[PDB]
Amino acid sequence: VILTQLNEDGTTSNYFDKRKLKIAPRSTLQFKVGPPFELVRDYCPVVESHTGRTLDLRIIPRIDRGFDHIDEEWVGYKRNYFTLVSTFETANCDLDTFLKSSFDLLVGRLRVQYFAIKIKAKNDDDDTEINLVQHTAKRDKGPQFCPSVCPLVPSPLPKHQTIREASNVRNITKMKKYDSTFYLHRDHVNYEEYGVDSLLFSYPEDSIQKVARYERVQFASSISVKKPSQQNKHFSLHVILGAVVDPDGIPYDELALKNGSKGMFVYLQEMKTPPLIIRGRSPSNYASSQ
DNA sequence: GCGACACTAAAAC
DNA sequence: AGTTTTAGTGTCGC
Repeated sequence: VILTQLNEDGTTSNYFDKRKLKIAPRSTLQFKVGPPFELVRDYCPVVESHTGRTLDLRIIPRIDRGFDHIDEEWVGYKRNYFTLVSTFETANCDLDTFLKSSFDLLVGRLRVQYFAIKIKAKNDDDDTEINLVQHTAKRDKGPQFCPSVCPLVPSPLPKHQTIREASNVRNITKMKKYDSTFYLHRDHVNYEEYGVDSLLFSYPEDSIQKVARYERVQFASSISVKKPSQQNKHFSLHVILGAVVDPDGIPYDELALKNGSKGMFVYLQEMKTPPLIIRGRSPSNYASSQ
């Protein structure tokens, strides 16, 4: 009824079928590691502005809620939240050095203002994009919003347990405990150590995330989860690492920039999940029907 | 089969 | 030790 896998940090992922077993909403059994991500491709090379050295990049993503491994399928529920977290790493550059340096895209060099992640959902069979929505903890008593582009600096990905523990923190003392894991406060560095041109000082805000945390995410309520044949549709979640550049022949999305102008989120790397099944609102998807 | 509202159980404090 | 918060899902009404 419950199938258990040991996670990397010694927590468990407990996979169960909600058609057969109902578990409380806030049970720790709702937290579990989702499908592993795979490389789609690498896109634009990035080089350090004097040495010319190519920056090695790797997305480090994980799903921490919302998906169960059931009968060799990865299964989510339309009505329920998923969590997708990601960092990136630069294998050949330590953070402290990285932040003082400057980087160009090799396309013909465009200067990188900052690095960022975005997520997308797709129909895995035809590449059609599927809208995602997020809520705040207040859910219907707060706003709905689409996942945003998240400026980030390189960081190790927190353990599954850490994401769990930080999921609903409001208490100031506990927030302080996790602050260094999730944020870099640029306003607290010694500005004299940095050149005007440094990467750190072209990030758009002083509070810079170390981890992209997309919590309380759902597929848009309009999604059709079955094909006309009544076979399940296959979806996939995508994580894209980009460099944001000033717009003034390679894959990119336009971005609403800080100064107001029409920025450019130039793709660097993309990963995706294997195929995902999503169960809809049908009563037959819930143990209550049995 | 959707948005809204309701109920409820364990986490958070 | 009690009260509030959060989120899976049951239900209503178009």
